[PDB]
Amino acid sequence: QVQLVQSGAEVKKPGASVKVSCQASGYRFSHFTVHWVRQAPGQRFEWMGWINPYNGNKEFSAKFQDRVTFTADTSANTAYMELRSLRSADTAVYYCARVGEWGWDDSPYDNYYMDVWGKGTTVIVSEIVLTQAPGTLSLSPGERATFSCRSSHSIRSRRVAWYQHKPGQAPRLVIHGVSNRASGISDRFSGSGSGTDFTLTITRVEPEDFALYYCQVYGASSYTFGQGTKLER
Repeated sequence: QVQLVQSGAEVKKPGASVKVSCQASGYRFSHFTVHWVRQAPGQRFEWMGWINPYNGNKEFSAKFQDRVTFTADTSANTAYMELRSLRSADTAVYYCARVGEWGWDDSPYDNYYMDVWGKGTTVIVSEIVLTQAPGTLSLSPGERATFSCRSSHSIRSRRVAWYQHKPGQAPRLVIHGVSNRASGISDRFSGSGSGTDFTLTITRVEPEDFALYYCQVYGASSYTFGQGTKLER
């Protein structure tokens, strides 16, 4: 099945640059745009940009356009990301993520959620807002869990997605398009909402469910994540 395998962690001095590779297997590499996303210690996930290997289109976050270069090598099934002039605030885990498969009713960009993540590569160097609640949420297997996400703008387009993260492993997509449960995701999970307030719900909690949960608004040129809700046992 679909898999994105990244290069190894690195230690870098200030001034250096770092090149992270991302090799795809289990599908046709050039038929899916790849996002690049990072997370600095105790910060929100932060989108850097995407590349579409089919036609060479690139989209860049303004925070990173000066310092980053995306490339692709379709013979090698590999996507690359290079960041120059590293500084302290560049310590982070860097992820690649493939967009979703096109939906039979989709509008332009309805599939640009992060559908499959690589495990991430750690690099150590020597305007919509989403707010989630509660910050933490303690429960025993069996109970109902309810996650909230409030947007500052109305998300008329219904491009809200929810991700599950157990640090070390790759984030998994749980819900995209507000209410669509992603493949292989249990019946226990469902999302909902509109305009400004969205919710992820788990009817009965299994032990495999304890992790962090992030909501996201996605689109063509902007992606923002909530700060995350911790589901501890």
